[PDB]
Amino acid sequence: VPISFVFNRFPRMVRDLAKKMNKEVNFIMRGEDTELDRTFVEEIGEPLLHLLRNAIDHGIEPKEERIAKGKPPIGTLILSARHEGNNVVIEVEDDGRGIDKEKIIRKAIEKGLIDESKAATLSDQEILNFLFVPGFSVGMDVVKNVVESLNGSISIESEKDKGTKVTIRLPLT
Amino acid sequence: VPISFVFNRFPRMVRDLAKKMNKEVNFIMRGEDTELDRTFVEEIGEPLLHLLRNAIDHGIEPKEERIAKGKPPIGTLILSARHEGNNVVIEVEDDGRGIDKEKIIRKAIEKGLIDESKAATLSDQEILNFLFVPGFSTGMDVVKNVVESLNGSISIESEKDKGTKVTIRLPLT
Ligand SMILES: Cn1cnc2c(N)ncnc21
Ligand SMILES: Cn1cnc2c(N)ncnc21
Repeated sequence: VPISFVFNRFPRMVRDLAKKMNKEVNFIMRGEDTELDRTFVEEIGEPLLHLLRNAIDHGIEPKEERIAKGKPPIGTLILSARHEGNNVVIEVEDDGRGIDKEKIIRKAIEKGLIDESKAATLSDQEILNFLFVPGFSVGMDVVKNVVESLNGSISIESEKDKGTKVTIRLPLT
Repeated sequence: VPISFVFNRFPRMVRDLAKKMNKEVNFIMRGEDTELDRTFVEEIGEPLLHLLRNAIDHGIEPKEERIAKGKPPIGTLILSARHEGNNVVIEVEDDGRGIDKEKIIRKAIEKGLIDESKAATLSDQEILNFLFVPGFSTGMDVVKNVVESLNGSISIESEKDKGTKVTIRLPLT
């Protein structure tokens, strides 16, 4: 199945959400012809939608806040799919405000998931992965559960004020 | 004190192990003057020695084998320390045969820790993190327990035929 059967529904939904939330978003899709098992195509839509919503809502900042930060007033949201060996890699990237990793550590300490003493040397991926913990902050836990149900993997990378990339790796078949 | 109180013991240890294991090793130390708290100094030696042993035994290939692979004939082992912010970062890097990630997956499947379907989409760090599972070689768990007792973090990067870099990050408090 080409993944375009899902991707093609997104531009309108993104531009709807952006206008509702008062943001200017250049939405770019790449690799929409990428083919994989239709089971994957069918199930990956709802998780992807959540990731695109996350990016527009929590990631891209309103135009007035972009310009106050000296960023381009228009935000960029990229959804891509590509073959990597016999896997498919789907990426959702924004140039928004990024994930505050210090906030994640503070909340992890607050909720008793970790000791303050350990936090000073925690890895970035270890920190970002708290986002998949169900209480923490469909949610991101459910996105991870769907991916893992498909024998896939998910990762997050982010940098404050620069933006966020979520990568999903699925088997072809 | 300067980490040299630890590092100064290692050229002897490395040359003893290289001689015993019939291996030629170009051993380089950098950052020996990097200072940190006495607690760290007296606890960090044992983990480092384990990582140097690992590099000389399982990493660096015999000279004849390096020549046959078209590598620089003598293997290089670099132990370094530096300040990063309020942290100290210690690296142990070899240009040896690297960790076979396919072998890690085969072992993890054998041990029932993952099925074939989910292994196809593991990232490199997910694969290498099997090494820190207690009893996985039946090793790195022991290094990680000491580092985490010091509130530190450890990470591994490795590629086949290229070599291995183990990094340890310590709070310095
Ligand atoms: C919590 N959160 C989840 N996704 C994001 C994002 N894309 N940008 C900023 N914050 C986010
Ligand atoms: C399992 N294993 C642990 N450390 C190493 C190393 N440095 N090179 C090759 N194999 C290794």
